[PDB]
Amino acid sequence: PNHPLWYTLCDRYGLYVVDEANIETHGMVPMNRLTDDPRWLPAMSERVTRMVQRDRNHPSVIIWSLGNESGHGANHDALYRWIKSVDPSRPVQYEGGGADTTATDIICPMYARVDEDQPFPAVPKWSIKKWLSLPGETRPLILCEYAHAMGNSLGGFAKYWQAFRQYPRLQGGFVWDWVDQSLIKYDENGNPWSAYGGDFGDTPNDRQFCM
Amino acid sequence: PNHPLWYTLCDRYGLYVVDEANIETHGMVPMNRLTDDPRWLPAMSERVTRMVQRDRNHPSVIIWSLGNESGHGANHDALYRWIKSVDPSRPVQYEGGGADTTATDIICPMYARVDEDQPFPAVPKWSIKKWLSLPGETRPLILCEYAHAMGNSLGGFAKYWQAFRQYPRLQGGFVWDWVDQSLIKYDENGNPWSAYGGDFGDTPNDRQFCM
Ligand code: NA
Ligand code: NA
Ligand code: NA
Ligand code: NA
Repeated sequence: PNHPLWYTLCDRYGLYVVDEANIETHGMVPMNRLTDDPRWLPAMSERVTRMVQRDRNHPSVIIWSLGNESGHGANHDALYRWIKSVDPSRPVQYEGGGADTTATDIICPMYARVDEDQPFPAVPKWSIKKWLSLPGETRPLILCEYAHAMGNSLGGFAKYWQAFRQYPRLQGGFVWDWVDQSLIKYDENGNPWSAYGGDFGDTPNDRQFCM
Repeated sequence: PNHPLWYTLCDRYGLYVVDEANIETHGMVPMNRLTDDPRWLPAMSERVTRMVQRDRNHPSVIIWSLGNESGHGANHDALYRWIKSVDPSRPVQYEGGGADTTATDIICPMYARVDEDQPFPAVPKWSIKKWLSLPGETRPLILCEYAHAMGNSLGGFAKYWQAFRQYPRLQGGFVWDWVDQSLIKYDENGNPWSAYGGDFGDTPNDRQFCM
């Protein structure tokens, strides 16, 4: 959840918002170790419920998200249902555990390609065009992350947009991402420079992957 | 319906068969003028019912077809239901009137392209990958005719097969067609040559479009 003013500005300027619970457990092995554990249900529930109680009157919020990269666990299913129960006015999405689980109203993969399948075990990233028409699948598809804009990038961006316009159920996506997470440091002359991972003696670190 | 020996041979050698009613009214304007007319229902029903009564014990016959190029009329809907009622063992298909009407269990277009839409009014030929995922659509797609093999042709055949293999619900199709409809004529010396439309004094005629 963002600083409270963000939503007011999105209401007044006009931007659709996905409001997202502060739950990410990416570093667990496997990813759902905590989110499938009922002992962590209370902590997770507060991060979802208190978000909804705070932000439910903002028109700019159109979709609730259960968080990010925390696999898929039974706690997600419980909290998916909690939101559906308390606020039927908004769809609920969540990408973890393969992007099309029972905890999401929207097929919302990250970096699924336009034409190319990536058949990873358990959590494949199907071509988005193919994903829509998998046996029994009916949901809309909106990428929670796509077109990774790291440095000299966005090659193939036009390919996504051509597909979005051709396929009714391909309803777009959210580019990753808006702004480089660089921080300002100062050299011996006092001149500013843009710093990334490692530049603060932080270790281990993932270098420029924050930009 | 074919010569009776054909089904026996397909049973024994092993070929899946679509058994098709002798109903085509292509030249009508519009194409469904007779097939939407209750006065033509009796003549139409016999072409369907007597086919079913004849061929229903052949294992090779796996799909019934209501005919070809006769638009979509209420008579198709009635006859579709008649088959479903008398023989639940086989799907019923029919391409007329847009290839995805209420008279077909299978989306069965002719000459729908792999990637390229052909948005004709009333009867569009969607990209086959797109067609599958149109809002609410769930059926399998098998082209009743594709890859028109007229003369020096079958360009882009590999594109179909790549798509058939990638998409579960794209289940193939039937090439148009097997054999040139050329006829033998003899020159002054009695030497045989291959004849087509118009070569018999027949007029009007459509020339080589039979090959
Ligand atoms: Na779209
Ligand atoms: Na990053
Ligand atoms: Na297939
Ligand atoms: Na022809």
